[PDB]
Amino acid sequence: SNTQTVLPFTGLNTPSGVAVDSAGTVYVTDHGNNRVVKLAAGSNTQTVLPFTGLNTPSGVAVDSAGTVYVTDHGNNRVVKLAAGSNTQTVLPFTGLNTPSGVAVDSAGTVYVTDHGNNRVVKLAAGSNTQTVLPFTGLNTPSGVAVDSAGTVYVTDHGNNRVVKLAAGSNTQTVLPFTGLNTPSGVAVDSAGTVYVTDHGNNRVVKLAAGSNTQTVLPFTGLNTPSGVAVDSAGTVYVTDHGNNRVVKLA
Amino acid sequence: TQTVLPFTGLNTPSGVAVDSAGTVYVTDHGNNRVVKLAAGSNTQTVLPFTGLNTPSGVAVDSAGTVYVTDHGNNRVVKLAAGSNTQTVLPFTGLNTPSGVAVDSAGTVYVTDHGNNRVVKLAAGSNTQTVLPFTGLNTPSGVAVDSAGTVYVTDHGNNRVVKLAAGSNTQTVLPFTGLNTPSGVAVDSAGTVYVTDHGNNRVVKLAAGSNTQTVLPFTGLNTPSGVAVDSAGTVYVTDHGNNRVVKLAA
Ligand SMILES: [Cu+2]
Ligand SMILES: [Cu+2]
Ligand SMILES: [Cu+2]
Ligand SMILES: [Cu+2]
Ligand SMILES: [Cu+2]
Ligand SMILES: [Cu+2]
Ligand SMILES: [K+]
Ligand SMILES: [K+]
Ligand SMILES: [K+]
Ligand SMILES: [K+]
Ligand SMILES: [K+]
Ligand SMILES: [K+]
Repeated sequence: SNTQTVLPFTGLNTPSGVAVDSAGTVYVTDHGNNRVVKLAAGSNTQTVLPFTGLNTPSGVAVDSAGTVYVTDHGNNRVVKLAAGSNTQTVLPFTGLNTPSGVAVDSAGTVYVTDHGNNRVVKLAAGSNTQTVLPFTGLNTPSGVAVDSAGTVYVTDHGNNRVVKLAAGSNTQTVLPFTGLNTPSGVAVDSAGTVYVTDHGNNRVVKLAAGSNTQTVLPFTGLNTPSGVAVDSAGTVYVTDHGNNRVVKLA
Repeated sequence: TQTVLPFTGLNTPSGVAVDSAGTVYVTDHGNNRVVKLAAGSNTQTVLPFTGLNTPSGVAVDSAGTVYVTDHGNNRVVKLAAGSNTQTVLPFTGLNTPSGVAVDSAGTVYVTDHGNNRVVKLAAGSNTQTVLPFTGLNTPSGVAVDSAGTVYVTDHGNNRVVKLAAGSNTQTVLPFTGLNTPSGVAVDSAGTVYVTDHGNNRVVKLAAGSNTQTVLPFTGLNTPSGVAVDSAGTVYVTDHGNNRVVKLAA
């Protein structure tokens, strides 16, 4: 499909991240409004999630159990909200400096890009101490994604590249993306396709698994894309920072 | 023709400033430090600032005193030129501040970006005052001219807003085609310079004029800050290229 639609979100001020669950519900972090809103599939009235004390929400992720994870830029913390609960929980991350992205794998492990510390940290389910991923040369990590094989994908803002790291591997590889200008967000589907928002180019590129030729998705009117998500049906959701809107493309 | 300044080891720089002596100050944001370069020099010096957390803004007054926006620590640090005396300005309730500026009277203006407001502190004062701006949306840059008029980049509204001294009625500068602007600077002749960050260009608007001009910059990649000296020379931080570019004007 080459025709995008604008999700009926209202009152958006600088959308920063986007996530989608199994039921099609789209979660969006509202940077300028210090809130996280969600919109059910087909619905037109968004609801505000019962988060408390948010300061510049930068990234969002949702697991299979409906738990919503949010990186709090202004508070240097990561909070989570279980399904049906109205009491958030601050994950026991430490030493965070401007958390920019969040991802959760099949085992419940939470991955967080540490913008100010040039590192990616992860926290196993129920663990109290974090571990640092063996990435090297990261310049301002901005986004993170993890596929079904445990491979972690990270957008290198300051290096205009996307690096990946297989599970249990200490050798990182640079994805064959071309012409990248300030990558901001990253997402990967169950088929291995990597989707990356190009902040400096106002475009969204994708790269199939094992491919060396990227493809620019036919999004229109993009102004500073900040986040990207992909659902079960392959629809790509993109937060339009400059336009205060969220678009989707089938 | 433009000139690249011999700065070394820059990592995602944000702010830029220049004093009367032509010394250029830049905020090395990715290195949590502020370095300066004297006019005609190629050896930079690191300012004695300490504990900076993701700093963004930088300004310099007549006496050479340097002000930096400690963005990650929600404060503004002052460094006197005479002694090594450092002082955290008594600002209150700051939330992710971005811009900083200072006028001839020593009043420091800081863009409280997270609160969509601009607050000022008089020289030697402990009580801050919120400027009567209305409808600011994620503002980034702030500047002040000789007459005390405060200029702010309404980054979320893609516009530049000014407010005269004593004025409580703001006016929108007739800029066109702005896309997520970041920095603002003001010269002696009342010319406002704005970094069109989303367009990789630097635009300017003379006093009273309603149409703008684009500065002949080349190879700009996501610019952040802008500064102007006495001779009209424009300095811009090529943030995406980790460099500071000078254009004689
Ligand atoms: Cu950058
Ligand atoms: Cu940074
Ligand atoms: Cu910040
Ligand atoms: Cu903001
Ligand atoms: Cu913006
Ligand atoms: Cu940008
Ligand atoms: K954003
Ligand atoms: K953000
Ligand atoms: K961020
Ligand atoms: K970021
Ligand atoms: K980014
Ligand atoms: K962005």
